[PDB]
Amino acid sequence: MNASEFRRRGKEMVDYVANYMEGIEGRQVYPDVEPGYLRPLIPAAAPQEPDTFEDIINDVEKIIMPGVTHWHSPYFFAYFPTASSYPAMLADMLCGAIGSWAASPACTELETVMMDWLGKMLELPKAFLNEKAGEGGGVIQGSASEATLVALLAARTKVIHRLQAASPELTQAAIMEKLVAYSSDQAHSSVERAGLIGGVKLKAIPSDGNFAMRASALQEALERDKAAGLIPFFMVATLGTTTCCSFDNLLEVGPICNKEDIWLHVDAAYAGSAFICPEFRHLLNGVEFADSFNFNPHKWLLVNFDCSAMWVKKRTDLRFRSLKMWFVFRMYGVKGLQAYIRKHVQLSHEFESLVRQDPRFEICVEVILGLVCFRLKGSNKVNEALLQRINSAKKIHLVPCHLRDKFVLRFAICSRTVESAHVQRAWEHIKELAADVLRAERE
Amino acid sequence: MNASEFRRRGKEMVDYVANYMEGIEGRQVYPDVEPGYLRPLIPAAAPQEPDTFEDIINDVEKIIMPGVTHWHSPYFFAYFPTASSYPAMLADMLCGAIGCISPACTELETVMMDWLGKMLELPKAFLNEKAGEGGGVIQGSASEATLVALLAARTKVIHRLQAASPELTQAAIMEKLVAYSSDQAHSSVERAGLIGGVKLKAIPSDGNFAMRASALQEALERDKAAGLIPFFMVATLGTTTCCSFDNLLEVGPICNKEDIWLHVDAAYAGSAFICPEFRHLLNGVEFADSFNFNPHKWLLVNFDCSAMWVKKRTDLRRFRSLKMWFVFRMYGVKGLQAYIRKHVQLSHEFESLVRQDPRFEICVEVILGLVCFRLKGSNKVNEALLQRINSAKKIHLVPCHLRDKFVLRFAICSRTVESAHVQRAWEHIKELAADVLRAERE
Ligand SMILES: [Cl-]
Repeated sequence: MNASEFRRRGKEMVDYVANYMEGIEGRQVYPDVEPGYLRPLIPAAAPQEPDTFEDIINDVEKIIMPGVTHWHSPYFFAYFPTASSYPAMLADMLCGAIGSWAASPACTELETVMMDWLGKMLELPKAFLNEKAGEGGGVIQGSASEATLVALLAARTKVIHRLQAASPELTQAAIMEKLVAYSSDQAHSSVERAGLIGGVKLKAIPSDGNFAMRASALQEALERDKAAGLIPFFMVATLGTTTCCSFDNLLEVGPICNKEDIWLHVDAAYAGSAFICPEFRHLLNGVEFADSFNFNPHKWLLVNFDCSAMWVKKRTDLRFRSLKMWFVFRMYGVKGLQAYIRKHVQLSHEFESLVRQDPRFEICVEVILGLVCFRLKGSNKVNEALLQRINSAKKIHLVPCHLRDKFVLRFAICSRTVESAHVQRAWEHIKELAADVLRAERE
Repeated sequence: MNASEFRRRGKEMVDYVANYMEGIEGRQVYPDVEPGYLRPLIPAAAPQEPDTFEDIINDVEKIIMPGVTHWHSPYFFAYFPTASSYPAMLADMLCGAIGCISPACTELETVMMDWLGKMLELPKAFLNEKAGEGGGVIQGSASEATLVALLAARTKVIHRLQAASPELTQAAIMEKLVAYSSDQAHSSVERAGLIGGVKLKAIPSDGNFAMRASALQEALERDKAAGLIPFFMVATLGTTTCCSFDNLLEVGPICNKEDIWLHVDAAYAGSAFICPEFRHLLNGVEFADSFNFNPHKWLLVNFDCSAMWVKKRTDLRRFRSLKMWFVFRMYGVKGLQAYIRKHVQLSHEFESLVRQDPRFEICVEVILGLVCFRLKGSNKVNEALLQRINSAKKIHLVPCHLRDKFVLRFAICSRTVESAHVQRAWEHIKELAADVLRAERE
């Protein structure tokens, strides 16, 4: 088509997309239609002459919508990794219409500047800033896997220069075999991957009761490993674990890493966004010790998933995505972004409130952010049983996890549209099905 | 923001995009801005309260628009890695709203691959409509698709020699594996070889830059006689350098009787086989094991579009199939064929201006959409020309080396290149040519 054809249909699509996102409350979260349903609803060959815009859209409703998940719904109570906000859409449209540094000066320079905005919001210490401070600085990365690996490698080269200056006899090959990296037991798998690819030994540190790495567990490991003749050169401290909202004590672990020449990489994951809010910055005291810091701004700052921000204490050791950041940050503002996260933590506690009040359910981990780790008091069996009925119903979606030897339900409030109305309706549904589940147990 | 806000600014953005696209002739193809122009124009911190959409777009015009390469420009006469049409834009808006990475994903894929298969008049072997084993999938890029092929081949050959000799270890077999491609073949092949950890050898092309039966078999014998093991082989229709075509009918029977996986890469020109005039160049696919090309290049799908069929599926992220569906229904087979033919035509228009002129020469046969031309004389003269051109900033070309000869390429692959753009450009070449000829005299 030509341009002013596109003015019309584009403006129509805006409308279709608007309505979907308004009435999405009514859609069923999981597709209630079976593999193979689609072939016989559509012509076996392409049309010769163009179909109308009018007829295509209707097919979108009638043929496409039934066969789609609709993750964007308030009742999808898990993290939706490819979610996008409205500003992110607006940007996407433009980012598409445009399509190295020398290729795109703006794309590159915007990245550096947005990194600084992000920086300040989180109030990282000043060394981290790209603001021509000439020390530290940050970068966007494809994944939080990339990021962990980058710091790992940087960590490894560093230790080999320092150990080989020490004794010019030792080979790089001899050193590498002794290298050990650490992470909590609730470490993201992206740590294992990193260490695997970087060719070193990865060991878990036992988490404390609240699933935080607590130094005594770290120090022992250190002692056990320095004494078997291994070498510790790197470690991931996770803030906001993906299992639950667990936070590694940075204030105890940091000081140790400094003293033992262990590179400190802080994986804040998703939770990191929450440090734009003062109530949470205390979970981030200790960053002073870290050598790198990485988080995904997608879940709470509404930015494109494509983007994983990472900073470093020294720059020497180390798609048009900055445009969306720019839009989203500009269109919500820090306060809006703040109000956004805050609105979710409050629904998250609201839900916790509901679970405490019922004596058949327990809470497993202190509820700090959006997610609530709960379960039905009794066997893992009972609970496996219960998750099954919820998904079988196709009214809400929940994912589980295991803490220790315990099966857990994760209720996570991340969607842009969620209200306490939905949380209420979600609880009660869970409530009812738990009654039916409970009957069955006794048989 | 909220829904109804999207409504207002969603529409304004529609407009903004229209204008840009309408007034794209006015832009300069490559941004001309100094290192570090942006920062001073952006504030030091994020705003505390929301800015205005008015102020945001204004800043796109002022701050962003000078610092971007305008790839859509009809004057950007190189291959643009993103072909963006208007229906493609519309599916993006919907894929936006129904996040994807669901029975409708997998199924609309299978069906559009059958659609595209039927348009390319592929053997039924490669279609799943018949209920045959053959079927198609959509990949990220050709470089991925080529890798997915190679691996599938390495697996196959491994499971096959180990079936005949259980004492043989994967390790020992890999050491001897050999894959091949034309000496015009896209790097995406060398890269795949490094990841796949097999040896890669190049087959010498002919007068027309085509891989032929003689050279290929020469190579295999050489390498079999070394005790190496051929397993994979890449045939290229529409090469990167000059748009040449490996001889598929010659080469396909060889691979079969040599028990070699035949992957047929047509990344660029694959789209034109939906025209009956060009389908012959795809003859021999019958012999292939996997065929691949990029429609996002020339059929007006958005960039993350790749397509690859295999005869055997058991040999083998985004909602890409909704963008194809949209494009196809909005253009219809006719309209697409038309789009392809228009390019070819202005390609041939440019060819005959250059022949019309006695100071130039054509280097390779002008099959479809790319023209490889040259100022008569020394490479040196020709490097000057591209240096004017590229300096001028009026139009932009990417050259290449065909064997020894320096060659200027001229791609017509833009949604809105018209007959006029081709003449305004050729005038601008001749001007600069006469100059470079004047400096040759001194
Ligand atoms: Cl989180």
